[PDB]
Amino acid sequence: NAMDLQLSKRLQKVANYVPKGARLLDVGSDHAYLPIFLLQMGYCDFAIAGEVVNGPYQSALKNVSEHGLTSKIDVRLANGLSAFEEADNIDTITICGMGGRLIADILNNDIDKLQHVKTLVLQPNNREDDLRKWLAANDFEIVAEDILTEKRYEILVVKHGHMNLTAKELRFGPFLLSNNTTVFKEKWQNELNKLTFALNSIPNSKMEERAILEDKIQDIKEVLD
Ligand SMILES: [Zn+2]
Repeated sequence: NAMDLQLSKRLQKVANYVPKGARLLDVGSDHAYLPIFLLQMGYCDFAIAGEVVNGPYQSALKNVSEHGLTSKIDVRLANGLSAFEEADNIDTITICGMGGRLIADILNNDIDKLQHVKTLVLQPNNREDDLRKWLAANDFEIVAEDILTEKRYEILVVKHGHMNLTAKELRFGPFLLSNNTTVFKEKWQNELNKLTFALNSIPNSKMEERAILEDKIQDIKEVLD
């Protein structure tokens, strides 16, 4: 079908983790692409594209309409998780293309609303460790992770569950550590390089800034060794 869309790798790898038949909220949906993909293929039952300001809201609305999916995809202008209600019967939430602190904040601000959500697929752009820390502290459990190239992007798949993570697992990812893929090694090899430039750029007097860097460097050296 000519209106079928092909997702970016990043968004495709998120879509691959959305359960069949899901009723999905995509928070700050990227032009509603991901909900359109999932609905046009019949892989989900229903979706909401949640947008925070008028431009993106209008974009998603137009796209859903053009793709002939207005009956199956709601587009809403609402702050974070306010984009859904009990009556919507959402079981899955995706949040992509934002920093890990921001994702954790959106989740924390509306934590009560997650009570009936079964699965989250989260694609942080950075500060992944801060998102992992928030998940661990709030009775969420990571059940799968992926790292992909396109930049490298991490995807975390989450369900309710009590999880304890080590500092290493928080920083590197319990599943990313275990899978230990080439992409993973390349990401951390690159961080090592940057941190090594950073540490040599800072004066010896700045003991605290240097210590922070030394701590990161050693962690990485351990993982890579
Ligand atoms: Zn607990």
